Amino acid sequence: SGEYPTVNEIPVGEVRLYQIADGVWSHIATQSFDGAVYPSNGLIVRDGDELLLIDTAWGAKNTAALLAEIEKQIGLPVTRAVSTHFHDDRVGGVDVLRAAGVATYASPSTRRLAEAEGNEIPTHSLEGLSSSGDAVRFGPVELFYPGAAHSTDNLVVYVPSANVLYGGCAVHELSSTSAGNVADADLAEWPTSVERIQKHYPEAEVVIPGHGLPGGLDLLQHTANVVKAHKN
Ligand SMILES: C[C@@H](c1cccc2c(-c3ccc(CS(C)(=O)=O)c(F)c3)c(C(=O)O)[nH]c12)N1C[C@H](CCCN)OC1=O
Ligand SMILES: [Zn+2]
Ligand SMILES: [Zn+2]
Repeated sequence: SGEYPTVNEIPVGEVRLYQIADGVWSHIATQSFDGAVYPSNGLIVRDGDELLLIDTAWGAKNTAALLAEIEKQIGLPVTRAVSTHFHDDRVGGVDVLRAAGVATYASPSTRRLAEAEGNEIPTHSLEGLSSSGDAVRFGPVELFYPGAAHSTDNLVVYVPSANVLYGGCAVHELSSTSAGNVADADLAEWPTSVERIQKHYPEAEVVIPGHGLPGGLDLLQHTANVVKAHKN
């Protein structure tokens, strides 16, 4: 009923949307992984009379439920999707999207890592993002490659009309006590990558992590802090 929906509040298989700003929503779903349940976020950005999707809802059935929830709550077609790194919480559901008419995109680095890992593979490659600090426009957002952090391929997304910074899994929520799933992370480079984000998007008003609650710019410094302590 209005607060940001939380892990214990969403059954696995249901999706909820949360209005972030005019024409910007997050999507929230839950999934089981190695015997524990986790929430995860994505983004929806209005693109005239179409929608741009950032990240799947972590699985095929969750992503089908996402499309149904978008049609119920918004009623505009999802035409393009971008996955911000290669893990299942970002690409799991790409096959569902591709069968629902959605053109799926990711960097070549993400596509290679997804293919090598056995994860679902976005169709189209996003060039122009291979060097840290690179930025490209994609509909109503800017895509930014900050450098290696949670993964070597992680992208962040900025919505300039609303000053919304979607950090994806390179950014953690304020309540976090460690750096999440660090399997593919570069803990040494992560603070430098976060510093690049801070320098590039100083006017961000909302910061959305890959998992958990949105907040303000403090999420970036908090992320650096929990990562530095995890490495140590
Ligand atoms: C699918 C993904 C994956 C699965 C399960 C959990 C997560 C978490 C995660 C964990 C804890 C917290 C709370 S907290 C900040 O307080 O610790 C959190 F917010 C997020 C993340 C993430 O941190 O983004 N991602 C996960 N996977 C799988 C892949 C490894 C595959 C190797 N066989 O790597 C990866 O990330
Ligand atoms: Zn990940
Ligand atoms: Zn993640």
